[PDB]
Amino acid sequence: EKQDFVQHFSQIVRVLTEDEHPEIGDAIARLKEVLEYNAIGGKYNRGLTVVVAFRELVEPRKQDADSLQRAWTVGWCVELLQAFFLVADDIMDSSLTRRGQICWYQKPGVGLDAINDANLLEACIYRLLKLYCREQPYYLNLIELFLQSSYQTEIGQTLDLLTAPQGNVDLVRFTEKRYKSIVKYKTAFYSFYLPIAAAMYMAGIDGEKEHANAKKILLEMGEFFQIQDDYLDLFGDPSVTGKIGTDIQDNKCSWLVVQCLQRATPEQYQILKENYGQKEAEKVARVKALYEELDLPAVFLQYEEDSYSHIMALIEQYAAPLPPAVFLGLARKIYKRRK
Amino acid sequence: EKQDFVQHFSQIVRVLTEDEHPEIGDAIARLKEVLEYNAIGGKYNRGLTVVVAFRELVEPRKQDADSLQRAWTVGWCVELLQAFFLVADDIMDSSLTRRGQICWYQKPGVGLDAINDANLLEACIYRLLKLYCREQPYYLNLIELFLQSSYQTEIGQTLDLLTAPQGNVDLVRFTEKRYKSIVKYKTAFYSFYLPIAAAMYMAGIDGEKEHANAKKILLEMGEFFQIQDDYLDLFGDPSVTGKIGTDIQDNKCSWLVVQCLQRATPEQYQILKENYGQKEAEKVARVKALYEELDLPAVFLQYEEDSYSHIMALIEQYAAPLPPAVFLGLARKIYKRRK
Ligand SMILES: O=P(O)(O)C(O)(Cn1ccnc1)P(=O)(O)O
Ligand SMILES: O=P(O)(O)C(O)(Cn1ccnc1)P(=O)(O)O
Ligand SMILES: C=C(C)CCOP(=O)(O)OP(=O)(O)O
Ligand SMILES: C=C(C)CCOP(=O)(O)OP(=O)(O)O
Ligand SMILES: [Mg+2]
Ligand SMILES: [Mg+2]
Ligand SMILES: [Mg+2]
Ligand SMILES: [Mg+2]
Ligand SMILES: [Mg+2]
Ligand SMILES: [Mg+2]
Repeated sequence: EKQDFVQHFSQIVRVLTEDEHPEIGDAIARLKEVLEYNAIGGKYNRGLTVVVAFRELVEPRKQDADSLQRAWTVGWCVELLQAFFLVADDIMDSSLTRRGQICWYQKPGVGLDAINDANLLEACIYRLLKLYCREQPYYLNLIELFLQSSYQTEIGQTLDLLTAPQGNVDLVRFTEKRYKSIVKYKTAFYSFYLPIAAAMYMAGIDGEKEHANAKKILLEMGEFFQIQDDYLDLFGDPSVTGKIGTDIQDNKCSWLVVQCLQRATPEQYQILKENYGQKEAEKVARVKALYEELDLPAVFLQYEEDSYSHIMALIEQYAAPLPPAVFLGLARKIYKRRK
Repeated sequence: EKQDFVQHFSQIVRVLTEDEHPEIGDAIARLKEVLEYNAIGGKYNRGLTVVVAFRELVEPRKQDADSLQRAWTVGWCVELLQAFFLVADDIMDSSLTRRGQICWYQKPGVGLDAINDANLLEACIYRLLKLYCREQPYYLNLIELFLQSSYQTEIGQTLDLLTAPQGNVDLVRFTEKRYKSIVKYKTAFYSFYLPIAAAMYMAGIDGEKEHANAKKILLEMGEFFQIQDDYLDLFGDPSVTGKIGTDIQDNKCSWLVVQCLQRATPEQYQILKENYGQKEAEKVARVKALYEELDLPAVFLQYEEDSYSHIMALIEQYAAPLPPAVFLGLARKIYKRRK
């Protein structure tokens, strides 16, 4: 599956490049370079979800070459939405590596020009949708869906950054209630809801109950995925995950610190206060010792088992009339992941 | 005109704020703050152009309250597109002030979080269009128009930044041919074409000849406007323009350097080579002395007279069947501007 999906990328590149106006040639070469560094190297769960789900929702005799091509292309549109966000995210989080190579903005010669690079990747979504789905009854649905997903994710990031000021203590806002909102908005909508929802619209499924039902399962699945992400920031292998963690030094409202705070003694509270949110490596080292000392890896492994069971109960409840396989495929893909 | 337009801004703010989900309250407060700092303080030529042109194209008996409200709102959508771009632009150009206050990203407490702030402003466009024009026959036209304008402007910025590497000499690419492309894409489409084109679509004017004709006049008018902008970077009053210039130190392909290069002796060429594109204040001072020594202020004042006459000749040719007043209003607004 992955190999077929991933191999469509050069057609994606070729169409967006074929826009040679030989005056903008140099900016089009620059965009090619940006697509290849930034869109390649991840898992492709989002883009493959668009494709798998489409096949599962459309009768095979209606899966002609042109409509499967549209499915691949909308999958790559979710991959570009992702790239757009990660490139910007890496800048704002002072990150070092992404997908096992240095973050694009750290490339000598690139710098904060990557800000325009990220906006350019976002624009490619709508060019792709124009070029392949313009004459489709779902065209506007997809456009409004991508735009709403972008907005939601920018709201969430806004709350991610607010709650994590450089230079200021902020343990008072690290609550479960707060964590849930941030992750709903910054991750769950675009990573889980958007890809399945894209495929539904392409299969002709636009009912509000049907979309709201898919949303019940998929938002929960997004919360879970971000929680895993927060655990891997501190406790994952950067050669495996492809990325160096920064949450503690960026003062972030990570699942870990939330859980630390509800378990911590007043003296433990103080350790976190003196040590969290700062670049000093020995202060980070202390926070991690507090985490390991409170058995948060075990706390997480139990949360991961329970959350998973609740997700499977939501599928039993809300999957119909869609095949459970649609959601089971994704769930089983992200469960117990170390990457 | 301006006062009525500018006074609609709190309804704009109130609708985008009314999205209180009291969980995202803090990100919505943050967005309000971002609208006020970044959308206010300029000339409003773009947003007022949407409004003036709409009134001039729609029979008065059809200018009801709801449709004028839609016109104001689409005008503010062009103002937000502008804000989005300037905030990002100021970061990538290492600028200090904007509209007579420090650039948003230089505000203590803000920093590169302004990258998400800019994306959030862009998203507001599409929320506004959804909220006010969803049930209008021009809705998709406006959406595709805003998205295409964004893409064009990102292509141009891409070429602006490429041609202006930090650390590297690049006088060999500072050609008229190159300058024209960069400014077509980075300025002319969104600042001139987009606002009039928005108003046409809202008046029911979607013919391709009619849009292409408006484009002939308006792109030329955009080139002219960027040329003025480049002159004011070096030769304008920062208390008037509201912004400190950075072109020479950012190594930019400004109208001035292009014109310098076609007039320069080989020894003058060398002065520019040793001095252009660097932060050192005495090197910038030398470049400006080379400019004044070649009479480029006078070269510009003559270009400004000639270009203007050619623009007025294009209006005579291509304005019909639209009123010439539509384009004359804009032209006369930007001509001989010191701000
Ligand atoms: O931890 P984050 O929220 O920043 C992250 O997961 C990215 N992201 C961005 C939006 N939602 C998630 P990453 O760890 O890749 O840096
Ligand atoms: O000179 P620039 O192109 O950067 C500028 O005009 C902004 N801009 C951005 C896109 N087109 C123009 P500003 O002088 O405001 O910094
Ligand atoms: C939302 C989060 C946690 C950001 C990373 O998403 P992935 O972990 O799916 O990253 P890639 O496969 O796209 O590299
Ligand atoms: C395209 C350019 C030259 C950037 C600034 O546009 P304006 O000079 O119209 O700035 P504001 O009135 O929006 O402040
Ligand atoms: Mg982040
Ligand atoms: Mg991050
Ligand atoms: Mg993370
Ligand atoms: Mg610039
Ligand atoms: Mg600039
Ligand atoms: Mg300028």
